Amino acid sequence: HWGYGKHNGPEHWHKDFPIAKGERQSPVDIDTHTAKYDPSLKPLSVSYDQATSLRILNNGHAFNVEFDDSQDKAVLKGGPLDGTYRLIQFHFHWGSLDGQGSEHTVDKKKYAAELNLVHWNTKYGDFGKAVQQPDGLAVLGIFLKVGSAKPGLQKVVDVLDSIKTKGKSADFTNFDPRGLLPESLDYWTYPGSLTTPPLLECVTWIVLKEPISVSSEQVLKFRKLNFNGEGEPEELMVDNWRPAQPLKNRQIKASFK
Ligand SMILES: [Zn+2]
Repeated sequence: HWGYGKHNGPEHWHKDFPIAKGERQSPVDIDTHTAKYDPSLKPLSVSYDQATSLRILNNGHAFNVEFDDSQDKAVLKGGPLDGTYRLIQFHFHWGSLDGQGSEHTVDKKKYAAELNLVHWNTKYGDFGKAVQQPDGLAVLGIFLKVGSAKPGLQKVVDVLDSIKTKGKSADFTNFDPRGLLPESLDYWTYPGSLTTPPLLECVTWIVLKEPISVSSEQVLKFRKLNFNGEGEPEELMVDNWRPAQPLKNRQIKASFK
């Protein structure tokens, strides 16, 4: 089974998932100087006031906070998107040290972590069908840098002890994802893919320009999770990020100049 270790890491994925070498793989490095400001890009529309979180789960490679997506409760639209996208879950990628952890990079600069809010296009009926379409998913990428604590992230940090190992989950209701958004919604957008197998090229990436700050103590808590299941040898869950992939035939657009 794939992972992030020396023998089953990103460089090995192509053997079981040939699309790892495809034309629109993520993440990528965002070169702020060659990104084209596109005046036709609309402002993002994030509607999370009716969001219903259900639970948090350690899936062996990250932890996902899942939401009820049976109705248009938490949606994303506008920006470079056509149609409505429902939020299904959010997760993070982090490093063993503060100088690494993000998947996307800005001018080769790596951040301590990266938050991804995953949404699927309602036109397709369910998440499973959406991943098979070129415009099936819309993922919001938000960078985390170490500085002052992020109040809204604390409820997530405090629950991590109960989902230490792979397979564990915990009820996680009434969490408001609006507390994780930076103040500005300026962004870069490009056509890409899922960053973990099956690596399907069904994602319209929306990476926010402005990072959020989290405390050293907060990021430290992420590093206490385990890739392993209970009772097995302990492998700390750190560096669960895939390196930048070649841009190829793609243009990165910016909503700001
Ligand atoms: Zn991710």
